[PDB]
Amino acid sequence: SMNTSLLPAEKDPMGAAIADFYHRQKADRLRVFSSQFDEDEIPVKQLFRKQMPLLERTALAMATGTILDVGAGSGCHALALQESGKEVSAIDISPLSVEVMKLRGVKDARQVNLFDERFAATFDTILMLMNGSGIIGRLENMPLFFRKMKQLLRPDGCILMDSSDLRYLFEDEDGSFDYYGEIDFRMQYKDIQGDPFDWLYIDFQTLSAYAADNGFKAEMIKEGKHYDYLARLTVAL
Ligand SMILES: Nc1ncnc2c1ncn2[C@@H]1O[C@H](CSCC[C@H](N)C(=O)O)[C@@H](O)[C@H]1O
Repeated sequence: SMNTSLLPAEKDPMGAAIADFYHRQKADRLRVFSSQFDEDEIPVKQLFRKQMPLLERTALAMATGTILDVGAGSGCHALALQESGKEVSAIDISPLSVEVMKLRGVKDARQVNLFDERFAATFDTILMLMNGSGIIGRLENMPLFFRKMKQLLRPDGCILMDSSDLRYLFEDEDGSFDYYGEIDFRMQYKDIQGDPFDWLYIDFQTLSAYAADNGFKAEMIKEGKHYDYLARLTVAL
């Protein structure tokens, strides 16, 4: 099912990049394609940042109690939290990313899809960082997302999520303008081809509206300098 799907290692380009760098301290380029944007790269060394950006640093410092690191990748956030003495569980659908996390010393790294009906555990803080909205994919998945959050959150728990308003990319020189933040991507590493995926960017007002429609409250915590922000989502009282 869509909700339980994991990446096969043979179609796991980001995991393969991470594993090359972990095992060999060297890597080819992780290439990113899109129907909306020209071909680019995701720098691989930066996936191992200790050096994190403002919004991510802000979120880690605020994270308390039992923490879920969603889409944890190389384990950078999970390792930072462990070093603070914090309790963290990390999840990712990438098998090679989970391999690396374990070998780097993440104590509780699991290969599981956030949306899996069988994934059941509760948390005081749920971290969705590095365009944390991405995993949601499309606005039509907002109800599913908030249903899952209700299952995973302890009383007085919160979700800390960063995203970006991409409107500026879709305007002409004079500012004249599916939701524009519904992007698709596909990645390639060496001869490893990943399947295309939906990756949601969401502006704060849109996020607040969908939160309110699903029994959540959104709070702006911090703005960055490139149309980016950190929000806190909680179950509405
Ligand atoms: N449904 C899902 N459940 C869990 N992890 C998912 C997911 N969909 C995507 N992912 C993972 O989310 C990650 C997004 S990339 C961001 C990685 C990491 N948080 C960092 O800041 O560097 C990838 O590792 C990807 O495999």
